[PDB]
Amino acid sequence: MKIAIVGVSGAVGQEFLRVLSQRDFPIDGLYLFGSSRSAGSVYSFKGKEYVVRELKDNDDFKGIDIAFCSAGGDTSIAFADTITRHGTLMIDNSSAFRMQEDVPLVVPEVNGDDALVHPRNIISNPNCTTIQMVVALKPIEDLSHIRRVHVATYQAASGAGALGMAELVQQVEELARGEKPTVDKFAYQLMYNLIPQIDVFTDNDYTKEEMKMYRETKRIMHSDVMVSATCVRVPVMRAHSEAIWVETERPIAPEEARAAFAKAPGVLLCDEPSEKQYPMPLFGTEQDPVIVGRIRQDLANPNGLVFWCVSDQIRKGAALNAVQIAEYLIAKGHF
Amino acid sequence: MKIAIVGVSGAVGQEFLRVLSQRDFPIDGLYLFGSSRSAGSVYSFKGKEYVVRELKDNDDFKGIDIAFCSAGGDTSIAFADTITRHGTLMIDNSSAFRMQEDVPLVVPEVNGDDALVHPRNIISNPNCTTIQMVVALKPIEDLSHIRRVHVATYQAASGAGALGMAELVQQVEELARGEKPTVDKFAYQLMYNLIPQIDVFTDNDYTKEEMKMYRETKRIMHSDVMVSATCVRVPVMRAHSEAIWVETERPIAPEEARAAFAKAPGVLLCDEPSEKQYPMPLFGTEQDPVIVGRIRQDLANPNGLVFWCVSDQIRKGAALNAVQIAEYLIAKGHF
Ligand SMILES: Nc1ncnc2c1ncn2[C@@H]1O[C@H](COP(=O)(O)O)[C@@H](O)[C@H]1OP(=O)(O)O
Ligand SMILES: Nc1ncnc2c1ncn2[C@@H]1O[C@H](COP(=O)(O)O)[C@@H](O)[C@H]1OP(=O)(O)O
Repeated sequence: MKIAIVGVSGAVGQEFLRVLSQRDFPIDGLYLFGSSRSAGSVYSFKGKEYVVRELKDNDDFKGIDIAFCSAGGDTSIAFADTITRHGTLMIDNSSAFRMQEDVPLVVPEVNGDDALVHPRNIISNPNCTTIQMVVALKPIEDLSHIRRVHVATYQAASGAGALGMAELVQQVEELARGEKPTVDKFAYQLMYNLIPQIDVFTDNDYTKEEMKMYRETKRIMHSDVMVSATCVRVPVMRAHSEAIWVETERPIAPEEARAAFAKAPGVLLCDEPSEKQYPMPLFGTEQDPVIVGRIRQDLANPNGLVFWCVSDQIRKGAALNAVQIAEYLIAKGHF
Repeated sequence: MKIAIVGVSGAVGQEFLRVLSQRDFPIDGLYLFGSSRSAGSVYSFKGKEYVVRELKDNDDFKGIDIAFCSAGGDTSIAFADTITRHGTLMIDNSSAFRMQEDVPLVVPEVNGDDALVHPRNIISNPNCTTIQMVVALKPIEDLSHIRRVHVATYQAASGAGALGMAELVQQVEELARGEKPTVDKFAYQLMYNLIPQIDVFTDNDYTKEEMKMYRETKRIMHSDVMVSATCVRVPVMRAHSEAIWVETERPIAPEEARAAFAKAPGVLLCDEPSEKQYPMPLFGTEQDPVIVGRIRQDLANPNGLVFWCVSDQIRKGAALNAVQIAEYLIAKGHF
């Protein structure tokens, strides 16, 4: 396979290089692309060094089998025709195509078969917090149809890219040094704070991030489920956490949910109250699973189940999910 | 009015001194009590110095009108008869008496009249996170009965006392200097993390903090309301935040809720999405109101309302509520 990474400079682009090597993805040639800013930069991959080329509207994607894109929705909209011009499959981490009926929105553990039909030769990687949630919801859905979800998120600085991570760490330095915290990538100081706004507001006063959890979940799960989210930025480095209440059509006891989670692909059950075993972002960082715990009956609804889950936003919330889409297609002989 | 503070050395006892001064509570005599550890300690109040006495099983409370107590559950059990022996009204910030049906459990904005009837001469100050929630719930309850609540909390380090706040701050420094973080007053590192456990677990796998939000809310609101909480410790100094979903018997639209919050005692409405105005713990610190915003319709339930609120745990969550109970009684002629 000949593989492209479009947008290699940033956090997700760098994770693509790590994941593709950790998972021994079958590569016979690698092509790195960026803006004029990263053109000419050098990266090493599996012993060879590669030079980034500026993404231009040309024929650079002739002969490339898959392009993993982590360059922003503006780039993906502007250059989709270029990337797919010679039959390359574009697996896009951006939000650009997530609502297009002719472009599949795929989490392999949930709806991997949707990946097999791509009229535009584009497949969309879903929103990070949505991937996390539906990996956990799928084994529950298979026990009883999920009608409603309430979710409060606790989203890491990494959701705002590397610059968001850098702002947080510097604020830590300025606070231990009695200095002035610097505020720019976030709307307010993040250290010692919580910002209940992620992305811009929409006309129903939910944010775009909250509406993604509503709209993307329906597509992925092929479901009429209704998700109402409150998305909050928190002073955590790069794993996202979610407090989830699910309402199903019949009651699911914690023991049944536990059994389902323990067998569910992509899930790690971590739920031992008496040993203080529960998912935490500090320990879910740089791990593959969606980590699930604090499972209990919903005191407010006999048909409700409550739990808590954590996932690494750069891995399963982005690069890992995209690589798993490609792996799923390979296993189906798509190439 | 002769006033006692029982447990003056700690964060809550110090806040009693601050609030009582700030609000010009009418005081003719001040009597400070602690363990043998703080006996002999000197505190300044309104330009005079007071010397702490060890709390003993004696007649020290003869002549004292109200005793504000924050000395631990066991201390309140051990010494309630001493404190009330001569008719003193004991307003207790501990958990000890919160479930005793002959001890009122009071948030003045909600059920202030319950404070008028105290056959054991004890009134219990509720749990911090519960006070915050019911101040916001009451204006909604008055429009339509609340059947169910889902609440995710984002609880500050000060919930574990001054030493909890101390650990968070020191960790900030250690992480700044690249040292191993001191982990002691929390179960895991709190900086850059979230700990989805507040207080010990109970038999149904909710923690005692989550079960306080379940049980105390029923008592305060005289209601069959069922509250299901996930309580999470976060690296914030001393204000608590809550993401709340409320289900009522009829639909309450966001603008109806906003109008109710705008006139609700103890509430500050802070909700302008187009101006990025919403409650945040960094800005709710050392303030009196329960700050409410992010009000919107529940996409998962036509009879649901969603919002976000913030309050200072030492002020409205503890000492301010207790002083306000005393103020309520005084306004009703109780003394
Ligand atoms: N016009 C463009 N063409 C290709 N890649 C782009 C373009 N604009 C931005 N990118 C890339 O998108 C990524 C965005 O980073 P993040 O998503 O972490 O915020 C970077 O790798 C950036 O590369 P570059 O360094 O060349 O600007
Ligand atoms: N046996 C006791 N009698 C009176 N006050 C007590 C007793 N044990 C603890 N306290 C007080 O409980 C308060 C609250 O504890 P904290 O806020 O530190 O969690 C402290 O002021 C402490 O006072 P002391 O300093 O004398 O020990």
